[PDB]
Amino acid sequence: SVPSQKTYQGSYGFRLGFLSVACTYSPALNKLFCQLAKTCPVQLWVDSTPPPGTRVRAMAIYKQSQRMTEVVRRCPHHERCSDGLAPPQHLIRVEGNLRAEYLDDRNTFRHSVVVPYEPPEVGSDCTTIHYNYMCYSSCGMNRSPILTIITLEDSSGNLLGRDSFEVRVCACPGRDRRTEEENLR
Ligand SMILES: [Zn+2]
Repeated sequence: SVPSQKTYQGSYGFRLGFLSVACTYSPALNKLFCQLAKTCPVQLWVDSTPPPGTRVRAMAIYKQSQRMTEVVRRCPHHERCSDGLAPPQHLIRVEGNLRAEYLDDRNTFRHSVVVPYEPPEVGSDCTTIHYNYMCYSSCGMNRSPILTIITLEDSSGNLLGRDSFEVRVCACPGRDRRTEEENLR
């Protein structure tokens, strides 16, 4: 199957926000450009606070239809060359959270990383999660574009909200964003 990428704000009005260049986001392209393994601040915005027990899942899928059923995973080189938490095959890691769970779906084999949902930090109207992408889009992904899908879920895994963004993991994020944006224009 293929995970849904349908945007769904849900009952809590859930949606994402985003902040050399380590990571840069293009609203026009709904695309995040980032360097390998670097900190990617992704913001969780809600109109109402979900209850304790709410979880936040991040999963990558291929954007292109001809590769949608394939599991996005690290290339062999990058799986070999770690915090001891993220499985070496997982593309997406969470940085700075002592409660990240790395999961593999029993039937689809897809990877995901989940952390407990936490209300906004002081001085902020959103909750920020720091993600790291462990393989380049060019490796493997081999130039195929991917989407990161973030889902807000209850403790049993039921959907509460969904949002998503394209991601390109690359050596020069700032330059590649300009290139793709100028091309859009
Ligand atoms: Zn790689």
